[PDB]
Amino acid sequence: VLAKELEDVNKWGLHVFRIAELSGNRPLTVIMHTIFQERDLLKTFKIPVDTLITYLMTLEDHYHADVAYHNNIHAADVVQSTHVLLSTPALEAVFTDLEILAAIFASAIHDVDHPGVSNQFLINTNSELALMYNDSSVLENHHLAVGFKLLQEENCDIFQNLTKKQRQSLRKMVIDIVLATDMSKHMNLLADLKTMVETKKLLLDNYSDRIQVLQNMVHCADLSNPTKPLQLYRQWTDRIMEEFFRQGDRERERGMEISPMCDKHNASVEKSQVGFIDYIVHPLWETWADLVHPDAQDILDTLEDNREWYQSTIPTEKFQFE
Amino acid sequence: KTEQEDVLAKELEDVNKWGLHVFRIAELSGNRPLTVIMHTIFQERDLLKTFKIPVDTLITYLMTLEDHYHADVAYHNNIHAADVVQSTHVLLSTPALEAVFTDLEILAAIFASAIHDVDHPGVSNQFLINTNSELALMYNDSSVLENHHLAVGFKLLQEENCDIFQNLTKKQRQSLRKMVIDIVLATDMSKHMNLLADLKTMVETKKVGVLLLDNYSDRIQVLQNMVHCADLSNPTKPLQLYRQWTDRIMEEFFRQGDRERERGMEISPMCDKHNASVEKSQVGFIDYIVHPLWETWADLVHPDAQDILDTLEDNREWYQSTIGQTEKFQFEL
Amino acid sequence: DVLAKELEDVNKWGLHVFRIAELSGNRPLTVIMHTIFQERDLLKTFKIPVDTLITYLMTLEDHYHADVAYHNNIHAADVVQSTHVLLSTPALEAVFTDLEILAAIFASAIHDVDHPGVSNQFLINTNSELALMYNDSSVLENHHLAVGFKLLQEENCDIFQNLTKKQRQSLRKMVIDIVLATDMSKHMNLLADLKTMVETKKVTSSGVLLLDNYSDRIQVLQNMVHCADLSNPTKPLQLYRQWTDRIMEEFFRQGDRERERGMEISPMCDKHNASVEKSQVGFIDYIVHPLWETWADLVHPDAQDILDTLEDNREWYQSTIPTEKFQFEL
Amino acid sequence: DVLAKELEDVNKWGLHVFRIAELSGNRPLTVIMHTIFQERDLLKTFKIPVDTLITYLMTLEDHYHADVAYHNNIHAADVVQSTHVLLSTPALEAVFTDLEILAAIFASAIHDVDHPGVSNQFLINTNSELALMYNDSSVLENHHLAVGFKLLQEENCDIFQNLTKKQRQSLRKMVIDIVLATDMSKHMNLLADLKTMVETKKVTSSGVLLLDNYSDRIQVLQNMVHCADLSNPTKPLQLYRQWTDRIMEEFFRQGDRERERGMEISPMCDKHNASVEKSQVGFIDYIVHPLWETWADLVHPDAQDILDTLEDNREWYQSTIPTEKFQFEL
Ligand SMILES: COc1ccc(C(=O)Cc2c(Cl)cncc2Cl)c(OCC(=O)NCc2ccccc2)c1OC
Ligand SMILES: COc1ccc(C(=O)Cc2c(Cl)cncc2Cl)c(OCC(=O)NCc2ccccc2)c1OC
Ligand SMILES: COc1ccc(C(=O)Cc2c(Cl)cncc2Cl)c(OCC(=O)NCc2ccccc2)c1OC
Ligand SMILES: COc1ccc(C(=O)Cc2c(Cl)cncc2Cl)c(OCC(=O)NCc2ccccc2)c1OC
Ligand SMILES: [Mg+2]
Ligand SMILES: [Mg+2]
Ligand SMILES: [Mg+2]
Ligand SMILES: [Mg+2]
Ligand SMILES: [Zn+2]
Ligand SMILES: [Zn+2]
Ligand SMILES: [Zn+2]
Ligand SMILES: [Zn+2]
Repeated sequence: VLAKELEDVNKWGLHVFRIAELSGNRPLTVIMHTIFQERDLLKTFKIPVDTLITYLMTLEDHYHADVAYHNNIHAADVVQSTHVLLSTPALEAVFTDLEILAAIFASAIHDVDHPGVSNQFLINTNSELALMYNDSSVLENHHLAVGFKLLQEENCDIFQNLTKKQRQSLRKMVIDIVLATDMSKHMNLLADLKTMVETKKLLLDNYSDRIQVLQNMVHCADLSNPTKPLQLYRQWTDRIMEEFFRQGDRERERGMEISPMCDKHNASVEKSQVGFIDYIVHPLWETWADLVHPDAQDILDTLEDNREWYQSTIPTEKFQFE
Repeated sequence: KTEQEDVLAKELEDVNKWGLHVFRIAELSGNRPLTVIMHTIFQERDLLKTFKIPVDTLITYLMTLEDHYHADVAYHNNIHAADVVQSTHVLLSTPALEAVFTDLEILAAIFASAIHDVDHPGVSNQFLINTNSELALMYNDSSVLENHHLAVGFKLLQEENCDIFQNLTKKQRQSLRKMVIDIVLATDMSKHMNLLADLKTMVETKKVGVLLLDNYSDRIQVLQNMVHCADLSNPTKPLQLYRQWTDRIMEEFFRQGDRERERGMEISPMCDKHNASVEKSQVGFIDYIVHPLWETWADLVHPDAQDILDTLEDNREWYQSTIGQTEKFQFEL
Repeated sequence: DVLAKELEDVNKWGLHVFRIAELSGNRPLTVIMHTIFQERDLLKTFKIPVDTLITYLMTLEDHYHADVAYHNNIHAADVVQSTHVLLSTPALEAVFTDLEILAAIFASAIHDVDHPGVSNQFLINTNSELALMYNDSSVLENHHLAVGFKLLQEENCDIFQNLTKKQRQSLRKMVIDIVLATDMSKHMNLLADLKTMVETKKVTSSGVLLLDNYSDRIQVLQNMVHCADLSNPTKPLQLYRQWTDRIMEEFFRQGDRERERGMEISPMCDKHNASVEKSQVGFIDYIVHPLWETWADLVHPDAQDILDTLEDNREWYQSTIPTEKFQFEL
Repeated sequence: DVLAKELEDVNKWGLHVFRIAELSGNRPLTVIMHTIFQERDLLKTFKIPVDTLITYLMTLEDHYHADVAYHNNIHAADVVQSTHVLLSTPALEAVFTDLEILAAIFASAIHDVDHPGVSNQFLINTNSELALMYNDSSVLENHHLAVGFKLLQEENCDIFQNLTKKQRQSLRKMVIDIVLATDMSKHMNLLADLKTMVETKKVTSSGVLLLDNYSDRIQVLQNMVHCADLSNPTKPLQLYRQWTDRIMEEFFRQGDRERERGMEISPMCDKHNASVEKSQVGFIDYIVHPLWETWADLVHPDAQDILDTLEDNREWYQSTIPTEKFQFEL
C-alpha cells in the first residue's frame, strides 16, 4: 500500500521512487497533499481541496516525463526534504505559516518545465527562453513564471483566500528562494550563511536574515541526494548522469564543445560524485549542520559514508572548483 | 486521505489522553468510534505484529462487533464501548503499572472492554428476569447480560474473516479467553463490593518503583478493577463529556421506566421521569460507588490518578451545586 | 526581572495580565502603558517626558478603586493592551496616525477611572451627586473622561504639554467620542453603524481599510475600544473564567446594597437567585458575538482566531448551566 | 537511568545492544544477563547468590577481548538476549524445563569467551598450543567452554554451587552439546536434523512442540543458539550494518596477519579485494536464510516478521553491490 509509505513523510529517507510507482506517477501530488494536511495548510490559508489537487496535478504535468532527473520525482524529493528541514528542533517556532508555505511551494515549482539541459546550452543555441531572459538565470526565471502562471488555469488558484499582503509577501519569498537555486549563486549563499553561523543569536529578526535561511534550506534540499540512504542516492546518480550524457550526445551531434560531466565516452561517474561532495555538497551541508547543531549530524554522517562508498569504487574538477 | 479522514486522524492523536472527545470521533468516523479507536490502539500497541492478526480480519471483526451494539440504545451503545476501550488503554499505561502486564494480558483487557456491553437491549437484568425472557431462562437469572455480552463477543469471531485470534496457540487462546471472562463477569454490579474489598486489601500490603504482582489472582484482580474503573469513568471526565453521559443513561433509564409503567410493573430505581432527581442520583452514584472505587485505585497507582480523582470531586461539587428508593439501591452495593 | 519576561507577550492576545499585576506590585496599568508607549515610540513622537508619563500613569491607576472586584486597574490594563493588539491588526496597517493611536490607548486607560463598582441606574435611583451633575445621561462615562482629563493638572502630570493646540483639541475630541461609546446604551446604534460600513466597504490598493472622513475613522476607533472592553469572552478560558468570577462578585455586592436598601435588584445582581453560566451564554449570544461577528467581517479574515475562541468559550459555559429581557432590548 | 528505558526492550527482537553497552560502561553482558536472570527468576529457582552472579558475569565478560571488533562481549550479550527472546516464542511455551533454559542462556553467554579474533584454521596452520591441545578439532569451540567453566573457580564465581550433582551433570552436558554445535562445520547436519524434525513435527494438545527424548530436545536448543548466533541479518538494518562493519574489520585484521606472514588469505579477509555486500548476500542465501526459513517453519508463525526483515535486509545489500566456494561448501 501507498498510504503506509507516506507515514515516512516526516523522515529523512522516504521511499520516494516507491511512492512514485505506487501512486501511478503522482509523487508530487500525493506528497505535497500529505504535507499540506500534515501542516494544516488547507485550514490556515483556506485552500479548497479540489483547487489544491487540481493545481498539484497541473504543476506535476508540467514536469517532463522524458527528463531523467529534473522531473516530478526530483521535485517531490526536494519538497519532502524541505518539509523535514523545516521541522528541525533548532528552528522550532521560528517561521510563520506563510514562510513555511513559501519554502514548500518554492520547492514544488523550483524546476517546473525543465528540458533536461543547462542554461548555457539554451544560451548557445539562441533559444527563445534565453532570448526572453537575456541569458540570466534563464531556467530559474522560467521555473518561477510557469509555476505562477499555472495558478491561472481552471480551479488552480490555491492562494485565492490569501489577503493582498499575504500574496505579495509570499510572491517575493518564492522568487528569492527559487532564484537562489541557480548554481552561480551557490558561492555567495554559502558565504553569507558562513557569516551567520558566526554571529548568531535561534532568532532571525529581519527579512534579510529570514529569507537567507529559507534560501539555503531549499538549496540543501536541492543538493541533498548525497545525504540519503545509499540505495536512493545511487538512483539519483544513475538519473542525473543519464540526463547529463544525453545533453552530451546532443552537444556532440551539433558540433558543440561537450559540457562538464556530459561525455559518456569519458565519464568518471564515481570521481565526479566525490568531487560533488568535496567541493559543493559537503562544504554546504557542514555549514547547515553548524547553524542547527547537532540536528543534522546523522545527515552529515550519511554524507561521509556515501562519499567513502563512492571513493572505494573508483577503479569536470575545474568546473567544480569555479 | 479525504478531508474528514484527516480531521478524524487529528482527533485520534489524543487517544493516549483522558477525556478524548469520543462523541466528535463518533461523528467524524461515520458512527464508527469503536472500529477506529480499537484499530488505533492495536496499531499503537503493535498488537497486530505480536499476535499476527491480519489487518482485514481485525477491521472486519471490529465493524461486526460494533454492528451488534444497538444504535437505538442511548447509553449502552458503541460510543460507550469505545469510551471504556480508550479509558482502559490510558489506565494500562499509567506510570505505576509500567512493564507489569504481558502482551496477552493487555490484549485481554482491551478486547474485554470492547465486547463487554455488546448487544445490550437498554434494560436491566431484573427487567429480563421479571418478564421471563429467553435470555434470563438460558442464563438462570445470573449475570444474564454480562454472560450474553461475552457469548456474543466470542460468537462473532466465527463470522466470515472475523477470527482475530486465528494465529494464537491453544495455550494463548485458553489464557486470553479465561481473562476476558474474568474481566467481563466483573462488570456485573452485584460484584462491586467484593471487587473493591479485594482491591482495598491489595493496596494495604502492596509491594513496589512499579507495582509487584506475581500470582494469577492479583493480576486478574488489577485488570478486572481497571476495566470496572473504565466502566465507571464518566464522573471523572471533563464536565462537557460527563454531562453527555448523564443525559444518555437517564434517557436509557427513563425508557425502561415507561416500559415498566406500560406493563403495570414496579418502576426500577432512577427510571421514573415524572419523579427523578438527576443531580441527586449523581451525587449518590459518586459518593457510594464511583468515589470509593477511584479513591482506592488512586492509592494503588499513587500519584498517577491525582488529576482524575480531583476532576471527580469537582464534578460531584458541581452536581451538588445544582440540586430514597435510589439511595436504598446505591447503598446496598 | 520576572515581570520583564511576561511583558514580552504584550503584543499577544492572552497576556497573563493577572500575574503582571502581581509581579509589578499592583501596578499593571502603569507597566503595560509604559511598555506600549515605548514599543510604539510614543514618547519621542509626542515629546512626552518619561517622568511626567509615569507620574500620570501612577496617578491614573491610583484613581481606580482597589476595592472594586472587576472595574479596577486590572480591567483598565486589560482594555489598554487589547486595544494595542487590535490596533496592530493587518487590515489596519498604516491606517491611523500616531495621534489617533495615542487617542485609542489613552481613552482605554482612562475609560473606567473612578468607577464605584455600581451601575448608572443605582447612581440615578439614589439621587447621587454624580447623576445630578450629568443629568442621568452616561453618568459614569462622562465622569471617567472628566477625572481622566483633570488628573493631567496634578503635579508633573501633563503628558500632552508638548502637543500643539490642533493636536490637543483633536486628541481631546477623539478620546471623548471613544469613551462615551462605552455606555452600553449606545451599543445598539454603534453596531448598526458598523454594519452599514461593512455593506459599503472600501479598501486601499494595499488591501487595508480605506477611511477618508472623520465620521468613519472615529466609528472604527469607537467599535475597536468597544470590542476591547467586551473582550473577556474571547480570551483563553483561564483568563475569561477569572473575569466572570470578578464581574459577578462586583454585581453581587451591588445586589446586596440594593436589598439592604429595599431597592429592586438589578439583572444579574441577585446572589440568591443567580444564573452565572447562562448569563455568560446570554452575554455572548446577544451582545459579544454579534459585535465581534461584525468586527471580523470588517477586518476579514484577521479576527478569525478570536471568533473561534468566543464560540469555544460559549460551549464551555453552555455545558455548565444547571435577565434575558435585559440582554435582548439592547 | 536512561539505561532502564532501554532494558525495557529486553524481551524484544532488536534491542539497542550497542546503546546498552555505552550506558552500562562497556558492561552489556553483565547487565543483560542480570536482567534476564531477574526476569526469569533463575536466582530464586537455583539459589544463585546475587553477588556471585555479578562477580561471575564481570569475570566472564572481562575474558572477552576488548581489542576484538566482533567476537567480544557485545556479541556475547547480543546472542544471550536473542536466545532469551527465542526461548519465549509462543510455539515453545512450557516445553523446556528451568535447567534447560539456564543451559541455553549460560551457553549463549560463554560461547565465544576468550576469542582471539582469528579462525581455527589460522590456529592450526600456525601450530598454536591451543590447536595442539584440541587436536585441530573444534579448537576455539572447545576453548570457549573450558574457559566458561574454568572461571566458575575464581573467587565467589560459582553460580552453580547450590545445584545438586544430578542438575550440575545435566546442565554441563547441555552447555557442552550446545556450544560445540556453534562450530560451522556442524551447520549442515544441524540444519538437516531441524528439517527432519519440521517434516515429522508433533504438537501437544495445547499447540506446542513435542520432544520426548534428549536427542530431540538438545537438537532444538542447539539450533536455537545457532539461530541466535546467526541472527545479525534478521535485525533492524541499523543494527545489522554495525554487525557487518565489525566482523569485516575483524576478518580484515586476520587477512593483514596472514599477508604479513606469507599465508594464504582466508575468504572475506583481503581488505584490498573485498565484496562486503556480495558476501552478506551470499551469507544470507547460503547459510542464514536456509537456517531461519526452517526455524520459522518449526515455530510457525512466530518468526514471520524476523524472516520478513531478513528478506528486506538482503535486498538492501543487493542494492549496494557496485568466498562463494567457501559459503557453498558449508
Ligand atoms: C547526485 O548527482 C548530482 C545531482 C545534481 C547535480 C546538480 O548540479 C543539480 C543542479 C542544480 Cl542543484 C542547479 N543547477 C544545475 C544543476 Cl545540473 C549534480 O551536479 C554536480 C555538480 O558539480 N554541480 C554543479 C553545477 C553547476 C552549474 C551547472 C550545473 C551543475 C550531481 O552530480 C553529477
Ligand atoms: C453517569 O451516569 C451513570 C452512568 C452509568 C451508570 C451505571 O450504573 C452503568 C451500569 C454498570 Cl457500570 C453496571 N451494571 C449496570 C449499569 Cl446500568 C449509572 O448508574 C448509577 C448507579 O447507581 N448504578 C448502580 C447500578 C447497580 C446495578 C444495576 C444498575 C445500576 C449512572 O448514573 C445514573
Ligand atoms: C465576563 O463577564 C462580563 C464582563 C463584562 C460585562 C459588562 O457588561 C461590563 C459593562 C460595560 Cl462593557 C458597559 N457598561 C456596564 C457594564 Cl457592567 C458583563 O455584563 C453582561 C451584560 O449583559 N452586560 C450588558 C449591559 C451592561 C450594563 C448596562 C447595560 C447593558 C459580563 O457578564 C456578566
Ligand atoms: C554480519 O556478518 C557476518 C556475521 C557473522 C559471520 C560468521 O560466520 C560468524 C562465525 C560463526 Cl557464527 C561461527 N564460526 C566462525 C565465525 Cl567467523 C559472518 O561470516 C560469513 C560467513 O559466510 N560465515 C561462514 C563461516 C564458516 C566457517 C568459519 C567462519 C565463517 C558474517 O559475514 C561476513
Ligand atoms: Mg534547478
Ligand atoms: Mg454492562
Ligand atoms: Mg464602562
Ligand atoms: Mg564461535
Ligand atoms: Zn532541482
Ligand atoms: Zn459498560
Ligand atoms: Zn470597561
Ligand atoms: Zn558467536
